Amino acid sequence: MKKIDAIIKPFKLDDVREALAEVGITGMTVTEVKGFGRQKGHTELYRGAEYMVDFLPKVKIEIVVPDDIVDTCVDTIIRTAQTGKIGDGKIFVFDVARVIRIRTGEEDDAAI
Amino acid sequence: MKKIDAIIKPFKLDDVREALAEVGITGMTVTEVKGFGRQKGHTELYRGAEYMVDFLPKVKIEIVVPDDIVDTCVDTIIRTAQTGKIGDGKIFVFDVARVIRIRTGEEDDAAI
Amino acid sequence: MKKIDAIIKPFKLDDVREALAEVGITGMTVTEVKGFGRQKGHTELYRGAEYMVDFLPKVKIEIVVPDDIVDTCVDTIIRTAQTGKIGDGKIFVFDVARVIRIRTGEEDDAAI
Repeated sequence: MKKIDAIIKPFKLDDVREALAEVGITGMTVTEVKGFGRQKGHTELYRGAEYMVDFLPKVKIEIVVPDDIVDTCVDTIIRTAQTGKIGDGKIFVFDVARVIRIRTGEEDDAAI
Repeated sequence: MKKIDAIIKPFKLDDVREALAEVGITGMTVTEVKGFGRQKGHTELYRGAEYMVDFLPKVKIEIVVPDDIVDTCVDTIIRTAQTGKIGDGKIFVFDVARVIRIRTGEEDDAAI
Repeated sequence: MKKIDAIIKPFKLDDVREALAEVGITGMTVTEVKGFGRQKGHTELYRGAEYMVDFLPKVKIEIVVPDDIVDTCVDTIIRTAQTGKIGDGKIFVFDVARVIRIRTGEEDDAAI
């Protein structure tokens, strides 16, 4: 299994959530984060500001999934979250060593 | 060392926080997230809704710990956070490559 | 590439954000978390409390970066976020398997 961390623009969330619902995905956790850098009209991180803020609110999605379906998920996320403009974000895939369902105390083969 | 990411039901947090306090754990960070899918009365993710929301607020706990004690922590979390009902969540263990204490600039053996 | 997760004291954020801006870093996501344990005047996690809270609000920064520059980032973070007091936090570096830019559907060599 692999973990996917996609930090997308907050308004794509539904289109993405729905698209993954179609590809057989169940279970998703969304974190609201502060995005820094890579924004329209700007070409500077930090910037100082004083009265202005330097962040663009973002949405981080997290999902662990089998290796086989990894490419469907990334291919689908890129499809539903991409605008072709600055600020689209990235997808990072990490390797999970173990995954246990709390309700049963039962583990999943982290190698599938 | 290994990292444990448990997304539990928000009301189990204390029972878990306390139980890990007993097993020698120090240091924990809690993130409040939006949980999607696997909920009572529902059998659909996304769902559309319109006026209804589709998420159940969750609590994500994060802790890095030695390999030896990994199983005590998961065994303890399952014990304190499990309700035997739908929505209990999962525990994911990841491998940490490096861990540095900011205060000293001192590193820990990430292989213990 | 490697992922850096630094949970610092919330007031160091700017000094850190700026320092990384100088070292060539672009892109950062900040999550506001609840920090548990390791606090001045306290020597107990959980504590029970009743009317008191047991957490200290923290700031989690996340950045994926090339392997070569990993040590500049950790060395810089320790420099800008360290107070030499209790509660400074840690930096954890994880290995990223894949990183895709959503806007182009283009991947980066996760091995650099």
